[PDB]
Amino acid sequence: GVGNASGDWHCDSTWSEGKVTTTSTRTWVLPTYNNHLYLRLGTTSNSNTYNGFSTPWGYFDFNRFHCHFSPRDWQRLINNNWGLRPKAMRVKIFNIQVKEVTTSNGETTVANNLTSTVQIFADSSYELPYVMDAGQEGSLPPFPNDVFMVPQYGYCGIVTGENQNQTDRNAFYCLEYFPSQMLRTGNNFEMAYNFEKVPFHSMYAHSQSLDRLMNPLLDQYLWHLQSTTSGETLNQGNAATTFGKIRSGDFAFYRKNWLPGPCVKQQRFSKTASQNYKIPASGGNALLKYDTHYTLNNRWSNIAPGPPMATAGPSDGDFSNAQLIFPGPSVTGNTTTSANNLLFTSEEEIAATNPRDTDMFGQIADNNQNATTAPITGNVTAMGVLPGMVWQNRDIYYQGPIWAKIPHADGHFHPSPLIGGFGLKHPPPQIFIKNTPVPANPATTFTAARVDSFITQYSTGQVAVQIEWEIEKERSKRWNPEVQFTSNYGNQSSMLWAPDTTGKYTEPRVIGSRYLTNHL
Amino acid sequence: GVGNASGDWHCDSTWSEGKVTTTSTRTWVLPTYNNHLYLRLGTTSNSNTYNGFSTPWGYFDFNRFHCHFSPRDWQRLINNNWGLRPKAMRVKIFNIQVKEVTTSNGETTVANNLTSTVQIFADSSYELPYVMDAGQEGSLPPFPNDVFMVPQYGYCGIVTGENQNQTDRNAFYCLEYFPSQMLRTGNNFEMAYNFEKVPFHSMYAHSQSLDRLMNPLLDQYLWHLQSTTSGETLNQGNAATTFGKIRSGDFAFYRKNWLPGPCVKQQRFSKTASQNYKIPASGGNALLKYDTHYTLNNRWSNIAPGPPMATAGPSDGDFSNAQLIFPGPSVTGNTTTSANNLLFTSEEEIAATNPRDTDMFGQIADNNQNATTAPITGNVTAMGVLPGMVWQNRDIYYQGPIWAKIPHADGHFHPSPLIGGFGLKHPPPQIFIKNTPVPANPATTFTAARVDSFITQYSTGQVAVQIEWEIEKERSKRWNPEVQFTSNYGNQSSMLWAPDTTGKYTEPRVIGSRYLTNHL
Amino acid sequence: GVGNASGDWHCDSTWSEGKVTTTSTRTWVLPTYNNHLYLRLGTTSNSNTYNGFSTPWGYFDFNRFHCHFSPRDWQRLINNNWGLRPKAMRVKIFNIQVKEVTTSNGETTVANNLTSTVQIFADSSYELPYVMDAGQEGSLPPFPNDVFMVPQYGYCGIVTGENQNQTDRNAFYCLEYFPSQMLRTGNNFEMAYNFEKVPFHSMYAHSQSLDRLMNPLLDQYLWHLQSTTSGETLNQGNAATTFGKIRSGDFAFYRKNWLPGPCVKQQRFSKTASQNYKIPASGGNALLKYDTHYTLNNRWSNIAPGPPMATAGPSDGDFSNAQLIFPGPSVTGNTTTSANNLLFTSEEEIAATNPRDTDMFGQIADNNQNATTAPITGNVTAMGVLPGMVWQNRDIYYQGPIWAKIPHADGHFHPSPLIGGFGLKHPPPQIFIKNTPVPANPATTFTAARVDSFITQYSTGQVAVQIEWEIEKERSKRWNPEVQFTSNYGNQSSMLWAPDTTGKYTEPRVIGSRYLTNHL
Ligand SMILES: Nc1ncnc2c1ncn2[C@H]1C[C@H](O)[C@@H](COP(=O)(O)O)O1
Ligand SMILES: Nc1ncnc2c1ncn2[C@H]1C[C@H](O)[C@@H](COP(=O)(O)O)O1
Ligand SMILES: Nc1ncnc2c1ncn2[C@H]1C[C@H](O)[C@@H](COP(=O)(O)O)O1
Repeated sequence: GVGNASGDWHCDSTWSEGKVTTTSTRTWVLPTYNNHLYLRLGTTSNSNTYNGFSTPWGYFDFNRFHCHFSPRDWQRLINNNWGLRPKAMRVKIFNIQVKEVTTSNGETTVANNLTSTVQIFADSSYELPYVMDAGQEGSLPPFPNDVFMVPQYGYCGIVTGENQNQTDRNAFYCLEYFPSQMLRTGNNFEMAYNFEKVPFHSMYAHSQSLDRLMNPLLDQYLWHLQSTTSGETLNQGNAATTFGKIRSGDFAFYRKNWLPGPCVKQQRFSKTASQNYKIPASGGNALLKYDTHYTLNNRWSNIAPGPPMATAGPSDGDFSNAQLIFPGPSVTGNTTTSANNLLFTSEEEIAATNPRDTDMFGQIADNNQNATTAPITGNVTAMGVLPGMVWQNRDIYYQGPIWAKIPHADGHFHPSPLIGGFGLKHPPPQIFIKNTPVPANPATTFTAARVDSFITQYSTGQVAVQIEWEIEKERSKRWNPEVQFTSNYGNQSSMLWAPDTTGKYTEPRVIGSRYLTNHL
Repeated sequence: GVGNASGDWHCDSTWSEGKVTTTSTRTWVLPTYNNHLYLRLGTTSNSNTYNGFSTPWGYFDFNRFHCHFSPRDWQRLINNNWGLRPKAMRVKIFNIQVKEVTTSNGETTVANNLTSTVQIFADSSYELPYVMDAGQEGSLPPFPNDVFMVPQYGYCGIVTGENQNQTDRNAFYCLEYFPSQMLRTGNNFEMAYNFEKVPFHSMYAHSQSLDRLMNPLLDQYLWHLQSTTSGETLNQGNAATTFGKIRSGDFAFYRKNWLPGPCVKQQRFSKTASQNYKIPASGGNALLKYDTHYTLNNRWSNIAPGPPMATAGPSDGDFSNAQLIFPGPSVTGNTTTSANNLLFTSEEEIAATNPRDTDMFGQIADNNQNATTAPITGNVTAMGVLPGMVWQNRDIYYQGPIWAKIPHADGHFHPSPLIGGFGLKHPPPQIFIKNTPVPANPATTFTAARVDSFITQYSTGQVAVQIEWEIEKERSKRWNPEVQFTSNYGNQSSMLWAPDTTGKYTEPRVIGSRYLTNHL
Repeated sequence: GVGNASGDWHCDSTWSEGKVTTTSTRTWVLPTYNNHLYLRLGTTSNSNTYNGFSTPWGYFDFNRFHCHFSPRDWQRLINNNWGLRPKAMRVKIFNIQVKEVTTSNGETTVANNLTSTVQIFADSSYELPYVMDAGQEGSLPPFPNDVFMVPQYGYCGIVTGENQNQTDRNAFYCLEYFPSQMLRTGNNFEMAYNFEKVPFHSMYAHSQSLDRLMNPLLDQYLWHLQSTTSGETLNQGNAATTFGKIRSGDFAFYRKNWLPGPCVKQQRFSKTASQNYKIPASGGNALLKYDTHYTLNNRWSNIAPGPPMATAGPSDGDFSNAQLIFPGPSVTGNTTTSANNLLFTSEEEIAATNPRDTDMFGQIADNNQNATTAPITGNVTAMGVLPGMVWQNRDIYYQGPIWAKIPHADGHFHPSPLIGGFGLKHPPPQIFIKNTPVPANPATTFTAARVDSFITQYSTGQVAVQIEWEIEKERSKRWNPEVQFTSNYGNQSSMLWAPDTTGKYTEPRVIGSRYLTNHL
């Protein structure tokens, strides 16, 4: 009925010995996009050209972690458990209120239209292109008491060449072609979903460095050739070759059982403006050209933080493109001069297992040495996976995405979003929503032309998302106290992680999940 | 209730090994026609005069194919099955929203009137004159997200003579005389119907030409007279008559078992303006007079695309009145100079079985030859059906009508709408709808005169139509790959068969159903 | 509920071998009469004075035939059956919509007031004075798609003398003193009733003339005196009286078994202005005085079409007050000069059984003849019923009333409304309706005076009436084809019995029910 609420606002976290369940609700506003029509989209810009469509529909996105975890909760989670992975989810939209706007002259009036319908469907079948997954605004806001605007749905189409235009292959997906539920106030929508078994994300830092796992005290039983000649001078000395049983201490020489990492090199820049070479953002030598990129169908796509690699700590004066950058509290606009106002994610913790972003993978003999010809070593920058390699994935972040859909392709290797998160073949479905059109008074004599005059409307209501996370406690045997993340903030005039006098809420730092320790 | 939606918007196609089921929904607007009154109609113009009535009611029409098939679906259908025929249908109207308009000065305001009634009835009994069937706008729009205006219902009355006026025979049908359902928001209407067994429409092209079905290798065992005299000169030669056993190769002479087609000749025009003789559109020699027409009760009615016949291909520079013409994307107004902006349907495929539109049926001896008198052949233009004739019907088109009602008459022959489609004795019933009147404030003292002051209202809601089609797969034994319809469009700036940047949607080409092949 | 319709609009006729059932619906508007108060009424004009009251209530009246029969139906009925008589009825009012009017300056605004009540009761008990019965507007309109205004209820009180004033006897009936149902939107009202057995109305014309029913071939066996004297001259001749056996041919002399009619003479006027004597409408010799009237309690009441009698055919140049006059299509105002614009009912058919309106009943010997004194015949103008009389009742008319209530009196004779129709002791009850009052904002301090400030309101909804008629087929043995009523209208520019270009609907002719024939 019109008079009855169709759902209660509950946001909660319930913790278990084995599983924690998060639940949060938010209020949303839904405009009328593109005055009700699908629009072709395309621009051709050389290293950017793209093509696609913009839709009258909007969608709900809960892909950021902070959507379901209050800071404290995130804390609880990461200081206590080694791994976590999502198990099941369920969503419900309710208290739909459709508003109609009179828009008188000078003043715009708004009043409820009780008999109006907003339509929601979610598609399981994954027939619509998935977009919820990468790098984008629209997720519910972290702070509960913040109303948000449902994002408009638009999708990309395959672009052939450096020039944007469409081939027969390009396709059009029309949301109205799908069956969807129609609601009015007093109507509600609900759906459930079960995640697929997925590797627990590792929420620990290695307490051992891969290269040396051996017993410091003993020495291998293998021998290596130590020197072709005597002395410490490169090209002089007595001819004889000498072999020696690998002894305790010459660890760098120990034959090991594993190779540390897959790797792609990244350019490095210094946070101090002064240190960098001059590089423009446009023109023949715009930065893009010098930053590690992957050429695809004639178009440079700059590699996103790439195959997981070690990166300078957050405080460090140098930073690489490999690390993710978050706004930070103080920044006002879209652009800023000093990087002291930004937040940098860093994977120092990964260093124990795999190569550094700005440094190389290693160096290989790139030549066959000989008495008359000197040995030459080649610098290796790109290294595909090799038998016996072991690496760590990029960590997840409080404000980082949670899942991402694994491309529907013949081949994929070690799916783990590179931006961080769990790779799913069938990820939480995008739930679409749109305000049904309505018509302005219409002409008395019939005209075939499609109607174009519509009443102005917008809707609002609350959505509630609940996720059941499966986690695993630590159970370590380490004796010395671990590192844990605790605020440690100095005396503050207006406390952190809280709304302020203005009433504004902003997240102070970016937070990872690897504080606990574990050995290899 | 007011608060609950009364139906969900589902548009879908579900495909089966034997039957495909289409389902689509749309939103509609219903004005108030003729300020609530039935109006007599008639004009007397000489080759057009007509008489009838216009009604306050409106009706739903789903007679165009594209109403139920998305382009892709239509594709799927035609590249795979030989025949198709509709089996059953069901419709439902819901989410009725009645609006009332304040119409203040300068600004017109619109607000919901919750307690208002719109009335729908559909008549099975076919007591009202059927009109849904021919050549007319009003069908639901092809693209789902397009709102449409319900068509106003008006019907024609029998006109006697070249002058319009009415005889006692003329009749008046008043929609209020039928019982109909009354709805308010929260009320819905639904109905079902079952098509009658009907010949599967042929969705194939003949891979054999009727005239020669015989075995190329052998020769008949019959003899024909080949020549009355010797030489190759028409009136000279040796007297003797010669007979010869019909041999392989003289196929044109083979006695056959069947005659190719029923036929009516059509004038032909050239797409190149220059080629045609000059012909006005008005006056004593307006085109109408020269285009093949059938005289009925003193009135020329120009024959619609006539008895199925072969027609020039679409690209051809010449076109006949026999072919159907569709607007085409680019055309702006009601009229255009160059036919390059139009779309032409063509029945080249039919050529294998029956005569060409612009050419004749054949030529008959129109005389008894004799040694002193030469033989004369008559050109045959009109040919009624003869025993042993076999012909193909006009193809259906993606945007062509689907069914048409078979006239209630003593005699009909080979009912197949000539415009294309399935001929039904009892076709899907016309569903009528109208907004119930309401009254402006009315005078305090009683007056017999019928009330004439009404509140201004219009309504809107969605209708959903579902049709269950019975189809039959091909099962051919042809070895070489068939022709199939695939887009083949060149690189396009704004892809075809899709909305564009303006947001406009228009169909690129007219599409038939005969791409698959089959032998006679 | 507010959102649900409370009844469907069905108008229908279903025909049976023995009984036809009519059903029709209409939409109505109900004002607020007399600003909510009963008002005394009286004027004293000499031959008109009257006294009574006007009520805030309104009533539904379905007393005209055309309310339930579409022309065609009426046709079907009368060309096929000899008699008809109503059997049962049932009514229902629904979709009540109460409107409230804002009445701003210059512009009057109207909006729904959902919580408002309109009250309906029908009284069986016949405690309220019946008025539905005679000669009055307010019946539902014939054409279905015509909205009508509910009539205001007012009743007459007994007037003593030529002067209007009231005696103790005069009574006041207050509708609020009766229990009535209260409705709001979503509420509906319904009631049923059963007619009482009543003589089938005769829908036939006599094919025999009363005066001669005897066998033309034979001659009575009685003798009458033919002549007192010889010759053909009135006062001369031979004395002897002569008697003669009544022979075949001297039919006027045959002693018969029955007397033809009850009768009252009527003045006759000629449709041609020229023929009449000059007579004013006012003053000492206003027409009224010369037109046959019945003096009651000192007041002339002009006799309504009187005791059934024969009347000139409709086309005839002379017409009498005995015939009923209907407006006719073309007439614009309340008054007209030429009677060619009117419609006249006529009872030529009755002539076979009873006397003519303008002519006399017969002539009686008004004296005792004697040899010295001549015989004198008296002209008889008024003739009460005599043993052995047989007469026909006035016919019913398509637009004539159906029933009328038989006065509650000690004595009534051969009840048959004189205006035509069925006489019932307990006729279909008057159904009363009124919009409940509502109050304008009222003063903060209490005042005993009855409230007088009310919000302005009016209501509307549909009423549906169903009547079950019992009819009896003809079953005649007449050989020659009967007369039947068929349109026979000439070619018309705008067909008859139908709405026109203006959209106006008007009935062309008045139609009776006696087309079929039957013998005495
Ligand atoms: N996040 C995520 N989603 C899906 N699949 C993943 C993910 N991370 C690793 N993998 C895959 C990569 C290999 O297919 C497999 C190896 O199992 P392992 O047990 O890791 O040796 O696990
Ligand atoms: N579209 C359509 N509707 C109704 N009747 C049709 C149609 N097409 C052909 N026919 C009729 C014409 C003949 O009555 C009959 C011959 O059956 P046949 O099997 O074709 O030899 O089929
Ligand atoms: N219309 C109507 N209503 C009520 N009573 C009527 C009517 N017409 C005639 N009568 C009465 C008059 C006598 O009381 C009775 C004679 O029955 P009969 O069978 O006619 O000889 O029928």
